[PDB]
Amino acid sequence: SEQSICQARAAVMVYDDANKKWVPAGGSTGFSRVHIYHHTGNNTFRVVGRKIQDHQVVINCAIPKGLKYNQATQTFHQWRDARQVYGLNFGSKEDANVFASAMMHALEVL
Ligand SMILES: CC(=O)N[C@@H](Cc1ccccc1Cl)C(=O)N1CC[C@@H]2C=C[C@H]3CC[C@@H](C(=O)N4CC[C@@H]5C=C[C@H]6CC[C@@H](C(=O)O)N6C(=O)[C@H]54)N3C(=O)[C@H]21
Repeated sequence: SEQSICQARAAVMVYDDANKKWVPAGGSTGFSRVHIYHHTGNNTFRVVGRKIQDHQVVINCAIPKGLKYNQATQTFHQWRDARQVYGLNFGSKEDANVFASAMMHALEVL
């Protein structure tokens, strides 16, 4: 019942609080295809990203109502979760814009 509403090419990262540095999500360096999925049954949204080369899922995160999405630069956006900060380092400004527009839309309708 999940349907993709966008896809963007980005390096998915998480902030390692213990070592005070960004690290590749899933320990897997390289680019992912990152979607927002809309579950129409319960009007929920999630971020799901899979490595482009090997298809491993490296991020699967809820988008709750009120999520604060920080566009730090034209190609790096980030948001908080209880466990860690997530980051998307986009391949292009246009990838970043298409993803942010889909995120904005999800946040407006939640
Ligand atoms: C008030 C508050 O806690 N605010 C949070 C942000 C926030 C605000 C509102 C809602 C949600 C969130 Cl999430 C916060 O300040 N956080 C999130 C944790 C992040 C960590 C470190 C420092 C290092 C300085 C900055 C940083 O990360 N920045 C600069 C752009 C820069 C661009 C790309 C990424 C790519 C990986 C790394 C690099 O290239 O080496 N890198 C970067 O180096 C990237 N920052 C942050 O950004 C920090």
